[PDB]
Amino acid sequence: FEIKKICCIGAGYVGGPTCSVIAHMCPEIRVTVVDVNESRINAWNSPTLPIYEPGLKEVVESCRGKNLFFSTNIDDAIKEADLVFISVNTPTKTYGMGKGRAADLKYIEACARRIVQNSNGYKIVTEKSTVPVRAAESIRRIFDANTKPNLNLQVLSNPEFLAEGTAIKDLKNPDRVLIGGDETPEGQRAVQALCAVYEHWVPREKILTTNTWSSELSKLAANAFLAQRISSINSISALCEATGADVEEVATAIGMDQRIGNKFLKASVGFGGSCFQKDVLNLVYLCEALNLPEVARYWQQVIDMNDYQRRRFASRIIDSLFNTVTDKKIAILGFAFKKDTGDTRESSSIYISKYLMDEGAHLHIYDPKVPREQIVVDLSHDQVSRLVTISKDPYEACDGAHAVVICTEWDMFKELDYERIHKKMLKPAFIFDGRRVLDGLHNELQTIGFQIETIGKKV
Amino acid sequence: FEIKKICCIGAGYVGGPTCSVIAHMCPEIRVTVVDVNESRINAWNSPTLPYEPGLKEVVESCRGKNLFFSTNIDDAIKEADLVFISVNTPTKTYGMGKGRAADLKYIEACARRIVQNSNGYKIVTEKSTVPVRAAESIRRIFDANTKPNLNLQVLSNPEFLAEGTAIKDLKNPDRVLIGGDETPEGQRAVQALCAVYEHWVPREKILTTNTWSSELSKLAANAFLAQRISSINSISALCEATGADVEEVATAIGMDQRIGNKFLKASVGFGGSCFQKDVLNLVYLCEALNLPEVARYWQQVIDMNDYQRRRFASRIIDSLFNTVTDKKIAILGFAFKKDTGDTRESSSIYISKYLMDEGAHLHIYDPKVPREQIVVDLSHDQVSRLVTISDPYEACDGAHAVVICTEWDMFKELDYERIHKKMLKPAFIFDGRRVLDGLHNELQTIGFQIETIGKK
Amino acid sequence: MFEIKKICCIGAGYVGGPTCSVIAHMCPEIRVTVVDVNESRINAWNSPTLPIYEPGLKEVVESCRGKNLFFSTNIDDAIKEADLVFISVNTPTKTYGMGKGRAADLKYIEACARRIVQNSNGYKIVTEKSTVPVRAAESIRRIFDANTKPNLNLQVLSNPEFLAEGTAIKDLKNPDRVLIGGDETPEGQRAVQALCAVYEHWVPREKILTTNTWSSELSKLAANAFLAQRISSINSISALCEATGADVEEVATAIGMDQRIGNKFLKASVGFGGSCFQKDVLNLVYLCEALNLPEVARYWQQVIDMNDYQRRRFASRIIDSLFNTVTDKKIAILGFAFKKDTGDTRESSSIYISKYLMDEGAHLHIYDPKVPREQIVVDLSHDQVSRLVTISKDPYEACDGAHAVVICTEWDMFKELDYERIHKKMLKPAFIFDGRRVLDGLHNELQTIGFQIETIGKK
Ligand SMILES: NC(=O)C1=CN([C@@H]2O[C@H](COP(=O)(O)OP(=O)(O)OC[C@H]3O[C@@H](n4cnc5c(N)ncnc54)[C@H](O)[C@@H]3O)[C@@H](O)[C@H]2O)C=CC1
Ligand SMILES: NC(=O)C1=CN([C@@H]2O[C@H](COP(=O)(O)OP(=O)(O)OC[C@H]3O[C@@H](n4cnc5c(N)ncnc54)[C@H](O)[C@@H]3O)[C@@H](O)[C@H]2O)C=CC1
Ligand SMILES: NC(=O)C1=CN([C@@H]2O[C@H](COP(=O)(O)OP(=O)(O)OC[C@H]3O[C@@H](n4cnc5c(N)ncnc54)[C@H](O)[C@@H]3O)[C@@H](O)[C@H]2O)C=CC1
Ligand SMILES: O=c1ccn([C@@H]2O[C@H](COP(=O)(O)OP(=O)(O)O[C@H]3O[C@H](CO)[C@@H](O)[C@H](O)[C@H]3O)[C@@H](O)[C@H]2O)c(=O)[nH]1
Ligand SMILES: O=c1ccn([C@@H]2O[C@H](COP(=O)(O)OP(=O)(O)O[C@H]3O[C@H](CO)[C@@H](O)[C@H](O)[C@H]3O)[C@@H](O)[C@H]2O)c(=O)[nH]1
Ligand SMILES: O=c1ccn([C@@H]2O[C@H](COP(=O)(O)OP(=O)(O)O[C@H]3O[C@H](CO)[C@@H](O)[C@H](O)[C@H]3O)[C@@H](O)[C@H]2O)c(=O)[nH]1
Repeated sequence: FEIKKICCIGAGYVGGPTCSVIAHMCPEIRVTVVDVNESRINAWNSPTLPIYEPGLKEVVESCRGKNLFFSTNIDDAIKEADLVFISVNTPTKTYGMGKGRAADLKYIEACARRIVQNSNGYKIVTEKSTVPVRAAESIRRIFDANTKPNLNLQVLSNPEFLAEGTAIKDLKNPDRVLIGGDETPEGQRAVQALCAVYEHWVPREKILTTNTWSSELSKLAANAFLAQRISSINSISALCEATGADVEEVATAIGMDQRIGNKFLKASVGFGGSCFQKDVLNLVYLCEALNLPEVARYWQQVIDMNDYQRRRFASRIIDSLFNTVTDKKIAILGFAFKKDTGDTRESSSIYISKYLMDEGAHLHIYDPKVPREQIVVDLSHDQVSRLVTISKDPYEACDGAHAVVICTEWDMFKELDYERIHKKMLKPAFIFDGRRVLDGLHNELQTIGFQIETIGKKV
Repeated sequence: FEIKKICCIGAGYVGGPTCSVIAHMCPEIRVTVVDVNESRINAWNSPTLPYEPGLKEVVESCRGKNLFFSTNIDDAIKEADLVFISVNTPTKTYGMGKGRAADLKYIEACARRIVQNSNGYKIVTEKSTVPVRAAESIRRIFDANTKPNLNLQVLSNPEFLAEGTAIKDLKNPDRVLIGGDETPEGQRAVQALCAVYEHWVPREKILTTNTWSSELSKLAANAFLAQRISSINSISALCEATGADVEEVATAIGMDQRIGNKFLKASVGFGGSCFQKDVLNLVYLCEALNLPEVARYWQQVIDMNDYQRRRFASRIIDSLFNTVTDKKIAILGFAFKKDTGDTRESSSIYISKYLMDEGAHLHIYDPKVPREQIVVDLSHDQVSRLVTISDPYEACDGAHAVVICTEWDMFKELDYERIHKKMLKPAFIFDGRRVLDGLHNELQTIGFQIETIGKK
Repeated sequence: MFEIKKICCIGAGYVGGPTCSVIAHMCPEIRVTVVDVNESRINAWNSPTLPIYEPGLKEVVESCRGKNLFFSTNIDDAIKEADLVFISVNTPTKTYGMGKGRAADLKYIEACARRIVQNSNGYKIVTEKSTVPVRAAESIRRIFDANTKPNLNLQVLSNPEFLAEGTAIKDLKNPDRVLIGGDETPEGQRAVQALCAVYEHWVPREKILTTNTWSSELSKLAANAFLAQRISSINSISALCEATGADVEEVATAIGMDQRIGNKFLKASVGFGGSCFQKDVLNLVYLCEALNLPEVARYWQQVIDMNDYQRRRFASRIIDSLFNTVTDKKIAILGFAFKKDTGDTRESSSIYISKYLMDEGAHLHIYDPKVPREQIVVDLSHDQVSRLVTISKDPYEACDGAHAVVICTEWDMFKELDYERIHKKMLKPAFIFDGRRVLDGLHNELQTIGFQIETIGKK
């Protein structure tokens, strides 16, 4: 048995790129990506994709209309498929039991029930969404309770490890592929059918197979470790400001230890993105349920450090602006949660902006990729109409500003003409570098007259 | 300025090896290692050194030519261009900061002795692990005791070697770290120390920083390393509650090249002279700098390590029917890591103290640890009523449980068939090191009950 | 159709002695051998002076001993000949190690199980009468299974005890119920039925309850927690009565006439004592933590905390009433046993009140009609005792030259003392602190005599 038609439920940052890459690497597999969101599906069927990922357009364009399809017809795409990926979102619950902590599984469950509603025959159902440990067992129980003659649904776990902004490079050359399934003959056979898909472009030695729960736990563990490295160096950065040390020199010296490695040691105003906080919290919430309070409070520190790193930076801005930013114009340079994406989910720029808005600052926000309307949405819930301007270029944001706040490490911000900017800022003029992108320009900036501050450098 | 005469105060683990390697690599540089203890200096000149692989060869290669070991501290200081400070910096066992803060009295003593014995220009390098900003204290002592023409430059040059691999780590280090003042005088001194290391270390691997970055990098490095162990150990507790295997999880985690695959081996808890001592110093320092969030962040590295030992001990007590009073328990393994006989902060000590408090009879075996050092570490007797020091088979004669606390290879190749028949039943085995992976089926078969970190 | 004809009891204490004595009295055709490692205790059992005081015990022992009742230090031989083996050893709270001050010490239980298996052949029934933590029985099962011998068949039963000290013989001869726990295996029921038939000589079958091992162990812990809680509840009301001018005895009557509440165990006191109530609530508390029920743990913890408050409160009232100082003041303590009709002092409130007053430097003269002097000394020792503690031969010697009379145990004789005689020889002003309400109805006479009388639950 061999997978020949693939259906993917969820046309988001995971569903689209992963399916686009599968189609591009397996010309003989038909890959259909489906979603309830019609405007998102329409945009996938357009010259202007709904997300910005470098090289995604070229991949999509190569296979769309041939063996890659984007549709709102969820039902037909399930009936046709040999393999169904579940790739819907799993946000933190904002309500009820576990509000602010537990994963929200309602989209997952709606998938599982639409799958068993539309399925006949043999299908492999593969949970790619990041879910709590034992969640695949939930899907298995829904299927077993709703069996039909000749219906044989197998459940696999297949966690996704791409990072946004490098999704295509990550999907074409993954560090590893992880697949969990039962230890039964049917489970192993289903695992092997999914292996065969990835083996069109990924070496077998890079494909890890385990059971379902080990698989789900590895995904959470991996994200928490990555988040921990950032929070660890961000904590070091606070120690650096207090002692005269420099966090970049410390990160360099530590990273040269091969047992530690040199990746993910770039101090910042705080990690953003849709999954780091929600996945650590999911891990914390699970610990509570399993009577592991010590494990819960150990990983909670990764989130508390990150919140402290953000609130620290907002206070510096206010405290350096003579402890009042009411009615002062402040340029926010960079709103995406990192560079090379238009995605703002949990971006540190949202939290810095809201802290400054609470003080009555007039924000002018520039980002080269994030859409105008998404910034308004993120800073909503008006305060926005009175205090927030979206700028079309960095110079208009800095025009008449008291302070320039770099929140996203876009390459272009290093190259700006800061003499032009200084000339038209109010005096004294501040730059708060939340990303360490202006290292090496500090002396030049100082001569120009800016008071420049950055994470992990004593003032 | 060219460093041609080197003196090093402290002929300990850090002191001699580093200086022996320097002399071996730098043939025309005079290297004199001096120390308070004469008995130790005589052992450094004797056939038996006070052991690291390859060290005996490097010592005898150049001792007497450009490498000397004298008890004559003051003359070594007097004509040396470079003075290494490599003295022990124990934790304070008293006073403010008790048990956490570093005790700088041996460094202070070195600073005052250096300034008394020095004229002209000398570079003074702190190799010891010190709290950040310690170099400021050394400079203060120097500036307060100035005399004409005296010019002492203070650098930081922390060491990173691991015990057991010192010569490999020193002939081929991942990096050499040198911090000094970001002043013209400071850069003179830094370049002179670099030029030393450049005789065998590529310039690419010689990182230079300001003094405080160099001090902090040493602490922060040990803390990241220990944070990794605590992180996987915390994961190992989850693997037990969820039916995952910490070995498979760790393989999956470690294949992310941004995480790396090193220091992900779950254990009963990290020992060694420095991981706990240096995270604790880091924490103490944060408290003093009014960074409580940072402090409680790094405290979790120790709290998790403490919890991993405590919960291992509870597992033993709870599996043995909730009481180990007057039960014989074998401790196989007392050193903090395999293939050495060093016990500092070893996990066995804590596991053994947890079981002595219950009144269990511990029979301890270790192939490399002296039996006088085990006694000392379980003391301050209650030791004599509960602790007899065994070969491993007699440590397991009539025991209820075998507890493996150090990953000795010899523990894999034992005759657990024989051991099981001469143990009380039910016979238990508690593997705190995952050294019995792959043999579990047999053990269950032998009738043994086996429990390990991160499984079941 | 299997008959128990020889019975061994391991542990000749306040449970083993009485229970087997009534067994021998009510079943003349069964031989009951009581054993213990304590040689002075067993010899006391073989004397005209028994090691404990229970009303009616001397009659029952002497009417059976050397007939079918026996006491011996020969532990091994009693086991080999025995069809039924009781384990009645002590399960004190651990004073060391993990769970110090909370968890039950099982060292003596295990030693019994291992001595039994080393001395057993053929068929025997092993019954756990000691109060053990839930699932303790299972542990005995697994020591028996791991040390099997060619024709062994040790069945394991739970059979908690509900006698109260002071009324043990009445309670053993007319128990409200008998509780037996055993396996649902075929021979599980056969072994339960065997032990039933022993009790059915004198207990009606309707009063014998049969369940499984772990429900029976839990029923015993829960029973003591409910009883202790009634005492703590009325004691807390006693504090409210003092503050509001109500009488706790009147309020207890009003409460207790509700038949859903019942009128037993509503006698307010200085505080509950005895070897089992505190150690068993704590055992329940320690079990909740391990089972991840911190809410249940802190609910039952209140029973203990309220008891400790009642005692502290009582001592503080003595000290406050004596002009806030009792250093060098002679104070009479009447009643040292933990309740009346026993010589037993285990966890007696008299110990705690005495230690509170010794901490103040008071000089105490203690009288108790049954507690032997040596025992009092041990209870107060760890001298401070040589300087501060006198053990009196009669109550008037205790009261001679005293500032205060503190009644801690409800012996009937304290109502009958000659308080006029006592008052003439006390230092003035003279106080009585009635921690048992035994002097109710004497308050007016006592006042006219000139005493300042204070009691629990009255303003
Ligand atoms: N964003 C990232 O970089 C990665 C995220 N993940 C995980 O992958 C999952 C998906 O994440 P994203 O793509 O970022 O989310 P997203 O919100 O961008 O996209 C999920 C899509 O699912 C659709 N959807 C939800 N319920 C549906 C239903 N019942 N039927 C059909 N469509 C439905 C939504 O309309 C949405 O377009 C999450 O579990 C996330 O934690 C894992 C790796 C990478
Ligand atoms: N043990 C390790 O793996 C490493 C330790 N370090 C740091 O290096 C330092 C040295 O540690 P070790 O070499 O293990 O200790 P050690 O105790 O073996 O060596 C210290 C030596 O200095 C001598 N000494 C102490 N005070 C003296 C004084 N006032 N005058 C003259 N000699 C004096 C001692 O007698 C001894 O010979 C510590 O701060 C440690 O944290 C850094 C890297 C690795
Ligand atoms: N005392 C009471 O009012 C009640 C107590 N219980 C429970 O009954 C049990 C016994 O209580 P008590 O009789 O008051 O205690 P106890 O301390 O007066 O009697 C236990 C006896 O067992 C002996 N013993 C200890 N280890 C032994 C061993 N290995 N072999 C033989 N004998 C050994 C002790 O020396 C002692 O004489 C406890 O679990 C208690 O909680 C249950 C109901 C009533
Ligand atoms: O050294 C660093 C690295 C990252 N960040 C920040 O950390 C966040 C996370 O970035 P990154 O991990 O690169 O992007 P994500 O898109 O969130 O990818 C993460 O989250 C995905 C969703 O689960 C995982 O699949 C990926 O492996 C994991 O890298 C961003 O705000 C970054 O700016 C830093 O501040 N310093
Ligand atoms: O995956 C792992 C790796 C190590 N350990 C334990 O962690 C401890 C540390 O081992 P190791 O790092 O080899 O010991 P040290 O000799 O103390 O070396 C550390 O301490 C030195 C003193 O500061 C530093 O120079 C080194 O870089 C640092 O590795 C030992 O008890 C190990 O058993 C684990 O439990 N799991
Ligand atoms: O209304 C009351 C009843 C009792 N007490 C005190 O509470 C303690 C316990 O007394 P009691 O329950 O009569 O005696 P125990 O010997 O502790 O008997 C209890 O503990 C035994 C051991 O578990 C159980 O078998 C019994 O059922 C249970 O009553 C004593 O200090 C009493 O003076 C009061 O203060 N007020």
